[PDB]
Amino acid sequence: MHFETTKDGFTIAIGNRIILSHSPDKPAFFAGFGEERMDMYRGNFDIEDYVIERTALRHAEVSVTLSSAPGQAPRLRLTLDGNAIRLTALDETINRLWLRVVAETDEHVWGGGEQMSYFDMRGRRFPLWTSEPGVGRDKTTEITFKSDVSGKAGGDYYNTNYPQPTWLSSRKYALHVETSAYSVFDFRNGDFHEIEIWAVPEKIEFFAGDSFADIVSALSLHFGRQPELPDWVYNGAIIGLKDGVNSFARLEKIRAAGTKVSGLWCEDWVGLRQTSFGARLFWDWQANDTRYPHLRQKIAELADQGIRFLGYVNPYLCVDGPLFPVAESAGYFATDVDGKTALVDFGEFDCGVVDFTNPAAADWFAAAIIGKNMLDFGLSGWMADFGEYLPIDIKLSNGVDAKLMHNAWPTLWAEVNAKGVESRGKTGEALFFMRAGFTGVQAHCPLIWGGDQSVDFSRHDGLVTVICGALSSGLMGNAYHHSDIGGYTSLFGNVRTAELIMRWTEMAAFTPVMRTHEGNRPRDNLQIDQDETVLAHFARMTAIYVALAPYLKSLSAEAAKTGLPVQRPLFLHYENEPQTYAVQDCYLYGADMLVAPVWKAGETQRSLYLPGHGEWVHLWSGKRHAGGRDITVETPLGEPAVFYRADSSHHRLFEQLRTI
Ligand SMILES: O=S(=O)(O)C[C@H]1CNC[C@@H](O)[C@@H]1O
Ligand SMILES: [K+]
Repeated sequence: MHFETTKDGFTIAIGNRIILSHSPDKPAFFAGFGEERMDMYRGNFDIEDYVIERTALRHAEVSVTLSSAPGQAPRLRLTLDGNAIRLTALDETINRLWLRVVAETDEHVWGGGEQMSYFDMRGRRFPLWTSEPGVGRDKTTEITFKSDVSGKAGGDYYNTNYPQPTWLSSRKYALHVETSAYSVFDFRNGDFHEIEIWAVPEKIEFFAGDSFADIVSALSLHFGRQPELPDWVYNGAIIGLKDGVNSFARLEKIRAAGTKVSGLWCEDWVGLRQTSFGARLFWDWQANDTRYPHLRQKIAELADQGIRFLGYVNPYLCVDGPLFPVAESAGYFATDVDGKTALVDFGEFDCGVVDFTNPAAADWFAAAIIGKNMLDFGLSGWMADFGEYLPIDIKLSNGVDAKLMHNAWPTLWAEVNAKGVESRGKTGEALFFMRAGFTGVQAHCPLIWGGDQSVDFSRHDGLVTVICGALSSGLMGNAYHHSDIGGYTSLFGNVRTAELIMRWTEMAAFTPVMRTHEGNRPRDNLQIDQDETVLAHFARMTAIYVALAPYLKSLSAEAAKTGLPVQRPLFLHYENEPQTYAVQDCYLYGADMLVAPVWKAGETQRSLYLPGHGEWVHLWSGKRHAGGRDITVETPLGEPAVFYRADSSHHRLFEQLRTI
């Protein structure tokens, strides 16, 4: 950065780009004090602040100290240090800070973690607090209304399992706030962005470069990159079943249709806790002999067939399981204000929270559960779930306020998984996937999944939200994203259709990982093995995925070398084309393919903007289309709107896909 004096105050810039501007009349910082309410109900948060003070820091003295007015005691010190602005609270009573960053009227801003509704965040406000993302997520839909009424569970456009206080600006810089406190990105004003933080962050860090790609590279180096995808993934789809021993018979039927399979993922490897409300799992992280009486043998048999086995784990322990008394005896649970084990309500059962701030507890979970019970048992991967349910009234062994540990949790959890994996020498071979995140998850977690979508084509909780989650999380340095094929949440009569499964499968073939899921109510929802048309369509798309493996491998190698995500926004490679900047329902699958998933029912065609000044080749027909215009193509089931660059080095490969 470059600091510079002006008539009335100062500016801070990154090269050509003014970032902060301060004068008494147009101050950069405001400081104050609030009393928040943050009530948790089954991982949903009802958050409302009561602001008692918000006071402009109008007087700057030059390292810069800031006070409310001349002759008042300084409240904030700002120190420029390389690409960082370091902040020190001089008034210990501040628990609210607002920072204005200079903005241009037509500027776009992206990132914010994994955003599910809006990719370009301009014009709206985005609180950053990990939680349940919501069912429906749109106060105008009946699903959302019903979820709010029954369980405070509808959420809204800004809720996410993985927030992050980082943005990329169309002005060619990125900004990162180093804090785990609650924060908000307010992009509602034309002339400035405003950051609200419920703390004085240690620093704000900046990244700039001459391309957006270069900035994403630099961000990915800052947060940490992922290993390349393991070879075994490229064998096909990961088939999600939760049907006990019957899972194997159903897998055989799936394989008999020609489906290419890399793995069998059985989240019920620990037992099902079937309830009147849903087919839940038994949260005790060891193989269940009642549900899978020969599981060790079955894993070995599948391995001989070239199919891996994957499970399920989360960082909580159910009160009625055998691991709970072990963890409690050792003092490894978060505690309540009286020093007893704090129990969290997950609906049909209560759990303890393994306290990862206690190094012994974190080591125990990595060694006993990830190491012995999972990896040594023969798992090649798993869903590494949750991370969002830390309540703010719980006590942690490190003595740090739960208001600050809440957002840190997903990263601590990712690190426990990564340490277990590394302890067995399996980094880059074991594949675990997380839905929750925060700053730093990038370094530990090798694969994101989009969490729970409704089983529908809705705008704010259906298929299309996955694309937004992939694009946003990709710019934040998570190179690999995928989703549950066919979505997850079935409530209030909302159930899958054949069409939904097929469209979702079409997208998933052009992402790093194809994975199915029977969902929360398996017997109420269509599954890939239960309709012959769906199953044949699925098998065909898995053959397309396998044929594409050499190209996906090259993208994984690129991700390791340069940090660029596999699924990229159009603007990353077409910077001079304004119409690419807000597009969030299409992506570049590497530089050489363009994917425009169908995300509504009953569509026989798809319209999209084709970028560039060359030619794109339609994957299924071989017909050529000129870049630089809107086009419409036929998209019958099995033929998603996918194109490849005419000049691609992988053209011989892409030509073959037409034939399969
Ligand atoms: O029903 S359970 O809560 O036990 C398991 C679910 C948890 N969230 C993610 C889903 O994919 C799981 O099926
Ligand atoms: K959701």
